Amino acid sequence: VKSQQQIIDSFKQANQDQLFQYYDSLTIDQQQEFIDQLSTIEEPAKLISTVEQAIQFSQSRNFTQLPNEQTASTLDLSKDILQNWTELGLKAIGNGEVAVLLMAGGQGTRLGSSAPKGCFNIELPSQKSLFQIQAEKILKIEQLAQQYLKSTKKPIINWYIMTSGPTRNATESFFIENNYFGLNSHQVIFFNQGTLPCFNLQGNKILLELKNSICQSPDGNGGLYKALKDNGILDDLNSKGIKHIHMYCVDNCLVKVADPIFIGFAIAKKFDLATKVVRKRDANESVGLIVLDQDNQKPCVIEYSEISQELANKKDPQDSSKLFLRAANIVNHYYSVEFLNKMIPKWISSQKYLPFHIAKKKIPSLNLENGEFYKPTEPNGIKLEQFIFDVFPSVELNKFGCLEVDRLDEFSPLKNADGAKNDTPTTCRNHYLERSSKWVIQNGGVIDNQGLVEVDSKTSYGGEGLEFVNGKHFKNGDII
Ligand SMILES: [Mg+2]
Repeated sequence: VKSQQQIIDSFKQANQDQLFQYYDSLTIDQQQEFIDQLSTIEEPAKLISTVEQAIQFSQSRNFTQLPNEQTASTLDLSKDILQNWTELGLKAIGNGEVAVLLMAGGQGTRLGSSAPKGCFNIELPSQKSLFQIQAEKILKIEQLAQQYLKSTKKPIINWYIMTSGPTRNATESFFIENNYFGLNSHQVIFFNQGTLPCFNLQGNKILLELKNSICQSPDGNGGLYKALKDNGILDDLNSKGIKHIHMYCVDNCLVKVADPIFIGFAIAKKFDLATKVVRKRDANESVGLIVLDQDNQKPCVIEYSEISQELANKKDPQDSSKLFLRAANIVNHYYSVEFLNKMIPKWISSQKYLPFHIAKKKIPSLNLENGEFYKPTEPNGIKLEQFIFDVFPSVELNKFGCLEVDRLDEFSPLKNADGAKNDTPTTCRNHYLERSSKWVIQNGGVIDNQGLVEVDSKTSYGGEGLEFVNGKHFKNGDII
């Protein structure tokens, strides 16, 4: 711990004299709170140099399809192979070797909600929040594993939920008020994501939010790795004997939590890291793509921008009807705990694996002239973010896997408030109900009046066990 003077001197030496412009006019308590905040910034001099340089760089690659040996598709695999992977996955779950890391983010502000995003109700007939839907998915897969192994008690899948600092209390309160949706209170473990200072447009100065406080912001989903180390989560995976991790984002209302087929794929192929993708059908779709970087022969994720319209439109040589680069990233990963133990210390210590991504933003803060707070109408600074997928190139190519899945069954994200064309509570609700209805019709059920039904996870995790609906008629809104 450093004293008031040592803290002040370290920021002044790092050319941040503007942070103390009003320091002497503050009360002693205001000063002490400010020093405490500044003390939380790890190696500030190093941070500032990295940012300014990163901003300069932000103002000719060779990409191709991943090698066939590293890919697979649930749309192509035989039912027997899918069942074998499911069994490998249920076996791991049944032996307590599987845990889930959830990136829950912050408030559902963009959706028009002040509550944590996981609390959002897309208005299914059941009115269940995203958190409850995912909690029931976990309970059901624990049940399917128990049945497969014929165990006396159901196995436990620990669910580690990373919240932003501001939503930690409301998130934990929501779970407690609902008695953990039926899960054991000990298997839901909360931990907060870290933050980084916000900077001016050039990236050479940290911004003051108030006369005695700097602007800070969540450090991107790539901040997960450092949060796992610092909050003792990696320690806990080891103490609990966990071997396999399924990681995803709370906003996917269709997510197959702890999917045994995905875990089994990784076990069968002995992968250190794997990812799920869905087919990109329109060369115009705005989504990240998983590709092979031919220059370093490593797997990686590229944004729509980094590809030429030509390559984006290029068709596959072995099937002109499909796009050449069609592996759309749905932020759904597998990691082996052995790989995490080995790589986390490396990843969090260098820009090589987790480079800062820069975002120009309108940041409410002190006006650089008068020193009074204000809400800008044009970008006046930048926010930093690390991306979860930037660690992909560090994996050995033959230890990386990419599983293509069916979008209609596995991915429908909640991103925009109702009114937009895509990714709204309405599209999520309709995709969820259409998936449920499809499952029912596939099993011989019939839905009257052009309606839709909802399938409860306690009845079916992903379409199995619905043989009993054969010949039965359902009404719009029925829950099965
Ligand atoms: Mg393949």
